[PDB]
Amino acid sequence: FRIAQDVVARENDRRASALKEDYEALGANLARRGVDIEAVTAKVEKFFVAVPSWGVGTGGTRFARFPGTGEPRGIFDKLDDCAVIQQLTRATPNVSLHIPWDKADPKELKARGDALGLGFDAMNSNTFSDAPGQAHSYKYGSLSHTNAATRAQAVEHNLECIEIGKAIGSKALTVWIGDGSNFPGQSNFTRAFERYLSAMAEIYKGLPDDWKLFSEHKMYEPAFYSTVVQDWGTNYLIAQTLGPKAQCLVDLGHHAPNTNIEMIVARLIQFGKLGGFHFNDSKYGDDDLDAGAIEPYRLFLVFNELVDAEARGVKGFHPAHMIDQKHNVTDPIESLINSANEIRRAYAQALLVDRAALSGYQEDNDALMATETLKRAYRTDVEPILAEARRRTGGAVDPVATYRASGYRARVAAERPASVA
Amino acid sequence: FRIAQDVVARENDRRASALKEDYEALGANLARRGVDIEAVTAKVEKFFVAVPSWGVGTGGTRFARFPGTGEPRGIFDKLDDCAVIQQLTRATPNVSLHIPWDKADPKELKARGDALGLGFDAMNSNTFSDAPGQAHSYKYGSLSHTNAATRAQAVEHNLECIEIGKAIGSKALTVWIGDGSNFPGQSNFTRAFERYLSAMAEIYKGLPDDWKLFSEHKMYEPAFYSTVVQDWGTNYLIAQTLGPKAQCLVDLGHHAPNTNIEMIVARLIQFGKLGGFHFNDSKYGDDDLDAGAIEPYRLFLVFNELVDAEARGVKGFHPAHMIDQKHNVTDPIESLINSANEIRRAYAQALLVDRAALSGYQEDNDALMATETLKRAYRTDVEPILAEARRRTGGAVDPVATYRASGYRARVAAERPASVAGGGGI
Amino acid sequence: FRIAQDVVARENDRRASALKEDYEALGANLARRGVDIEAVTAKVEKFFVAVPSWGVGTGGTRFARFPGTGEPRGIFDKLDDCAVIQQLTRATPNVSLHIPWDKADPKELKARGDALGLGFDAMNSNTFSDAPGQAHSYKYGSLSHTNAATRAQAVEHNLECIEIGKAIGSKALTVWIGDGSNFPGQSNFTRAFERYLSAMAEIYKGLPDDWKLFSEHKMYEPAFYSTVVQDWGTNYLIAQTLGPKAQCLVDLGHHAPNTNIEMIVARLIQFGKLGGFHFNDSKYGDDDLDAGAIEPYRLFLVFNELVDAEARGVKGFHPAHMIDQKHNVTDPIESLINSANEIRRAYAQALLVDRAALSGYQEDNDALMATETLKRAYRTDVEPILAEARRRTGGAVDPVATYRASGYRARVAAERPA
Amino acid sequence: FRIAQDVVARENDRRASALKEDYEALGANLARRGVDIEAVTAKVEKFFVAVPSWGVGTGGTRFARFPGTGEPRGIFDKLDDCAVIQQLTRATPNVSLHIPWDKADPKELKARGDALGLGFDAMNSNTFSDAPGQAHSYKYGSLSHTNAATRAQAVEHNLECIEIGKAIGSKALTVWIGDGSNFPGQSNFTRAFERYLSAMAEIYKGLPDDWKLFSEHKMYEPAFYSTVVQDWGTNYLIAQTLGPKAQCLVDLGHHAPNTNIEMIVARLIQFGKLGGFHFNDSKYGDDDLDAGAIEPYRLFLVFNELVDAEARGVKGFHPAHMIDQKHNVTDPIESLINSANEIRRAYAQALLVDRAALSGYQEDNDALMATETLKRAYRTDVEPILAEARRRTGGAVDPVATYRASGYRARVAAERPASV
Ligand SMILES: O=C(CO)[C@H](O)[C@H](O)[C@H](O)CO
Ligand SMILES: O=C(CO)[C@H](O)[C@H](O)[C@H](O)CO
Ligand SMILES: O=C(CO)[C@H](O)[C@H](O)[C@H](O)CO
Ligand SMILES: O=C(CO)[C@H](O)[C@H](O)[C@H](O)CO
Ligand SMILES: [Mn+2]
Ligand SMILES: [Mn+2]
Ligand SMILES: [Mn+2]
Ligand SMILES: [Mn+2]
Ligand SMILES: [Mn+2]
Ligand SMILES: [Mn+2]
Ligand SMILES: [Mn+2]
Ligand SMILES: [Mn+2]
Repeated sequence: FRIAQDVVARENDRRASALKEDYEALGANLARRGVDIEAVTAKVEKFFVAVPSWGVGTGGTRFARFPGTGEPRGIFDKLDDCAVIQQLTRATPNVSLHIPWDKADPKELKARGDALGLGFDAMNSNTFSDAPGQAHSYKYGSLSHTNAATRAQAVEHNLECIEIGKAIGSKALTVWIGDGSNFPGQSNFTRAFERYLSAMAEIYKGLPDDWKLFSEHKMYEPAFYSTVVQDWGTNYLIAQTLGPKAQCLVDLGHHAPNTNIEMIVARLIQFGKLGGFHFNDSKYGDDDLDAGAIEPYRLFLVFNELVDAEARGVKGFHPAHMIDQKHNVTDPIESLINSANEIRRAYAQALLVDRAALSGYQEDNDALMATETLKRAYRTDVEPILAEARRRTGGAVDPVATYRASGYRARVAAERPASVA
Repeated sequence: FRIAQDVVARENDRRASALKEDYEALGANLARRGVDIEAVTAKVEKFFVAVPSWGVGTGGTRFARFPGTGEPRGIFDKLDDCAVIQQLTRATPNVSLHIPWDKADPKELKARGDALGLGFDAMNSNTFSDAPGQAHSYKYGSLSHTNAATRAQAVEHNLECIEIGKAIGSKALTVWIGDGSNFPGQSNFTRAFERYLSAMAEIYKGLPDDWKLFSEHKMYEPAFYSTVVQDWGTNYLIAQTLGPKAQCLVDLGHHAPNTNIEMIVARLIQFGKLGGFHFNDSKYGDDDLDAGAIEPYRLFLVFNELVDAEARGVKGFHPAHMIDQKHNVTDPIESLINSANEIRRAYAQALLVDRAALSGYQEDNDALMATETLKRAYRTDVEPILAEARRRTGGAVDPVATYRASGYRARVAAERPASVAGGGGI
Repeated sequence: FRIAQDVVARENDRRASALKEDYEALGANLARRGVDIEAVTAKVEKFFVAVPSWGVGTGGTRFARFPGTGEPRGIFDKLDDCAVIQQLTRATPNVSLHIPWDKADPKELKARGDALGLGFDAMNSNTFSDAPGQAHSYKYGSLSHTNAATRAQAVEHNLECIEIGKAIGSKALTVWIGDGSNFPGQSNFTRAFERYLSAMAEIYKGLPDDWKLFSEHKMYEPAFYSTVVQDWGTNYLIAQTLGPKAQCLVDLGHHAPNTNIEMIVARLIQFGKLGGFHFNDSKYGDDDLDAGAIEPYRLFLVFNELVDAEARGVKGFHPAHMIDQKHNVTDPIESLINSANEIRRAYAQALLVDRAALSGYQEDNDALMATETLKRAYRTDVEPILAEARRRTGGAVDPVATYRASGYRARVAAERPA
Repeated sequence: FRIAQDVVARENDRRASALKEDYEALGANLARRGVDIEAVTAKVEKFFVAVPSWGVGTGGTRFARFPGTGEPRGIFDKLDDCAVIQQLTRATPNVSLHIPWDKADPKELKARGDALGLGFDAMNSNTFSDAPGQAHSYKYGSLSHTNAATRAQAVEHNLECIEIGKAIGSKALTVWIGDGSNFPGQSNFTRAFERYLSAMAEIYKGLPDDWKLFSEHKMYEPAFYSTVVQDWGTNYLIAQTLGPKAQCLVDLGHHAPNTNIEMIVARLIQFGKLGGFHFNDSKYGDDDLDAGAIEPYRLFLVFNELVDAEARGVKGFHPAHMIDQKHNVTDPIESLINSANEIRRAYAQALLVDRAALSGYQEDNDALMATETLKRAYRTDVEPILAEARRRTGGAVDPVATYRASGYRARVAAERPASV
């Protein structure tokens, strides 16, 4: 136990009275609305979202990085920190690894994971930066590079990621690359995309029978004029071209200003290509902020589409849920804790939507009552449900408060050497 | 001839000397660059783009409409005005009709067109507004409306557009609808799209063997929260689902801020679904401004993708080019003239790109020289080519100047009723 | 009483038990948080926002207008419909008039208002469209038009709006114009702005000393290349140049994509030029949608700045609140009702913010707890407070439910055949 | 000379015949339009834009940095490379320094600049990153940080930048900070701005009589929710509050999507607060791409406002021009060369605008001819003018071509060891 059980117990007991009052009051309100609070809590306690290993350490911008104390030394330290998030929120049992950042003996990774009660989600390849000893640089691209030898090198890297994933329990590979151009004319749009498709076809051939291959689109950054996998349209073309094992991953902050993201989610689901999500929030670009910290309603609307899929009886729909955030001005552990909480919050609210009533309002084109039906769910403070879900599963009623009371950050700050070069 | 031939001749002779000097200088410059100016002019002379019948009348916004003098009374006046654009620019031989706005006897329409030297491009259906005597309102949608009878009415309307088109020589139907929602929850995104696909399938069944069905995406307006055919991704799904006769139409001002539109064009070409274009310019939303008046380089970049495809000869590839603009503060005829000119300008510059050099710089990842290779073409003032193309094909060296010298606007102002200012409405 | 009192009473009694349960539950929760629910309800009951006369009728786009049944046929019908919004929500006692759309005998307008329990907020001038008999067209502008006679005509129109307002109790003039250009070069940015400033100075000269002059910025539409009063920066320059009675009006949907609007609010307050607001919501452009229907948190953050101004001790700050929306696919009355409700919702939530705790986290740079402090207020379902506030002041526990139960729309549909 | 004169001469001679033909042809075309090409060349040769010391090295993103060969390490190597840009384009005689990146003995810096034929433009302070041994971190801000000692440290740093500038010939200090918040509530907008204004007032007090203080606004990045100096509105409030020595700096890529930037320029000019520019191009955010590589017309429209201000003799008009770009996938020197070229290109085209005709069309509300009047100027290929201006003043007819023929990159690659 990364966090002493007596601390979790003490903090839960300190807040037990208030939780009881709030949960029971909410339960009565929901009952009057025809909703069984117990049914909602039972589903919420089962909702999981993968934590990014790269989000456990402090992030930075192209301008600067301002590390905090106790920054993780490597993947093992990162797993230890992820274990804290899982213990307290009980919503993050799986971790997303990024290669080569987290490269290590697969057996050892698996051993540490099992010891901490953690599993592993989709693997993430990295051909948007150069590792030492590469025969070819990814400066001008990777899977879509004009040089065949460079593309082959990128393909082999992705295959290595699959090998590592197979050994640790992963069942998918997420491919996000920076491939694109910064100047008009620099790249032939079609040829670059064709090169990418050929390279991905090779990676696809290396997928086990029960694995999925996720391609992640992004409008811009690092490329500032054009990006090969720039949007969901191109992403759909990728998934459809590659095969049934290939699907699309939607990262919330990767869309053009004002884009209706929840519709994109609906479209991909309709055509069976919604592989998963990379949750985060943003206001300007790919800000990678704590989920729901900027636009909580949008997060709810995305989950409204996810829950509607279940309501429409979509078969074989098991999208992967993952947090993809960077924490530049907060304790990464605290931000991941509250972000996972916010994701469960939006999910819980989506479960509250009276879809029988909503369907009627949609049929009759009663736009006002239709939107009010979504709002009645969204306006509901489901914090008591999230807190109770944590209580019953060994978590903390107030995760961040318990984390702070444990003195964990100071502890690891004394065990981990800060970077000096 | 809408414009007296002696006026066209007089205004051309007045500018012939300067044109000769500019054309010969550009010719020498292009020769030093290994380019034969005659080959470029020959292609420019053959580049055509359709003009919208609804574009020759003054447009407006939801706040007001400020009509000018000599506004067209109906489709016959509109065709007469479009004839001026074609006579002077020689780049707009075909007109795009919108139903029911341009409803009229098909035989009479065909007759006026043939007499004016105009043909007809894609028909445009209208299920984004209610017409008098209409049984079902399109307030909450049309092809994707929840009410079966309303969807059926919309389908029948589109089939009627096909029938009118068949009678006048049209070979395509462009479908743009406002269908969408203004509030979260109002529409079920998936069910609405399913209804749309089913309705379009019925329209597709009524398409002649040599016809095309174009669906046009738009991010927003009139719907302000969600739109059924919101972007090119959804548009691709539509075209792929319907069949080989269904393709996507790209309207420049219908994309999210900062979208790389030229890439969308390339992607659609790659997958054989680029049906055509709706040219215009914009800075904020679907502004429908004169093509190239705001971002001329973007227009060139779009044409760079078109010419690349036209270069490696993607056989059969014949996208339907059309101007889709609204003119709220200028003489519509003058704006359409200069807009058509700007479209030919971008095309001409794209033709100047050294494709071999560009390919070399792309393969070598010489980003700077690759971009400079495009700029060397774009920086070239091709006006002499555009002017000479017009001069030798019956047009005017300086179209707007000749239009003004003819006094055409004052002429039609005296032949048509005066207009009154009003509220919103296109 | 547009809505029968027995209907209001009936529908309130039907929901009285549930409200009592929810209100008491919330009261207990707030007490544990050191907040007295009664103090919040008292303030919510006094928060008012003006309703736009041009918003009670169905709106439309440049593509089409789809009227519903019982459409108001003029300003008098519009006042009758506005009376319904006020009676049920008790949050919209004042109506904003637009001239010449609402031209009618000022004396009669006032008489109708008094009879309906409605007052009048800021007057709105219209030099973005042409009226019959107008000597000069506003096609190429109004207050900033290159033609002196056209500018003078626009100034005179604004002065006429002031005279109408003085007769009905209005104390402010809001000026929003479409002036701008659709093409580079069409206008000389500086000269057009100089003309605008000179014309506005003439309006200011004729502004009563008990009135305020509000200028409203807008990034684009109807002008699609440049707009004279395009943003808050230009707006500030205008207000500062004209004088102390001139201030800036912030319409939520009039900003560039991703703009931090709440910061603009804070800036104008700091420099004493925040005249008021035009509430609405949007996702793409100036969509004019129901307030809070798209981005409810943003609305809360705007109110967080308004409440902080009070907490900071800002003096002489009494911004004019107005709803500026168009309703194209809903019953205008229902939309205005729920929009007024949403505005009070955001206000109530802003009042729940623990200012002392927030200040502490801000000074200590505890970003996570600072943001969580705002969320603790925002996540609170204040509907019971809004409902009780309405019940206590003569309104309805569930406004739209009561509205539908009354059959008012069907009633006016029958009274206003089309 | 960084580039051998015989190479410059040789590469000019091999392109002289074509230039002669193009310049004479453009001269005739302009003559038919009532314009004296020599008059345009005279103005173009006097247009200068400062090159950023931090621009000659290869840039990167938060994801990675892919250095090229012969990367300049330190201000001395950087000045050597900036010297090449000036020698070949003759449009960048001054360099913008950034402290502490370019820290070096002032006397030595000035001596090096003088020897290379380079001057120094506005100094740039850096309180958006932490330097080793720093007592207080700028993680949560600098000039507007909540902690007094931190603000004091930031103020002192800026005063140090002024001292360095005074020693080398600079006459201005540009202040761009990342100060802001990533979460609603994290900062109190007003209090943060008050702190910023008070701190800047202290910096203002340290300005020599003939110095200017430039504040640079930016919508976002590094702050992703709010930024203290977020737009030109706040920037204007800053300048007006601080005093006559304080003006606003407009960086093209620092505005919200679809913003009409040229109007912002016009507004600042009208109120005498246009301190200067940071030229670059962009398509999505603050991309820092080569000027004019994405939207050349927008660049021309900005220059149209600059030339109009001059035409009407606007009082107090004298903006400082600077390039602020990052080069991630090109040779930095080549990009700066062509960027400086694009800036002079837009300027030259703006000079071609028939101001009398334009004024007439504006007064008569002839929108179509007004816009065509701008287009007639913009459509003109002024490359011959730019090239001839360079040829007559010691520069290269085709700068990048001469640069590549010189083998300069390979030369410094041999003199400067790469990481690998
Ligand atoms: O979102 C992404 C890049 O912006 C990808 O998912 C990356 O792999 C991830 O963020 C780590 O950099
Ligand atoms: O672009 C469109 C609507 O914005 C469609 O093409 C219309 O049919 C056309 O613009 C006429 O309104
Ligand atoms: O917002 C506005 C125009 O976009 C102004 O407030 C108008 O006067 C109002 O909306 C009525 O059109
Ligand atoms: O533009 C800026 C930051 O985005 C400032 O001018 C910086 O000081 C400059 O770019 C160096 O990073
Ligand atoms: Mn991601
Ligand atoms: Mn990302
Ligand atoms: Mn169109
Ligand atoms: Mn359109
Ligand atoms: Mn408004
Ligand atoms: Mn508005
Ligand atoms: Mn800058
Ligand atoms: Mn910058």
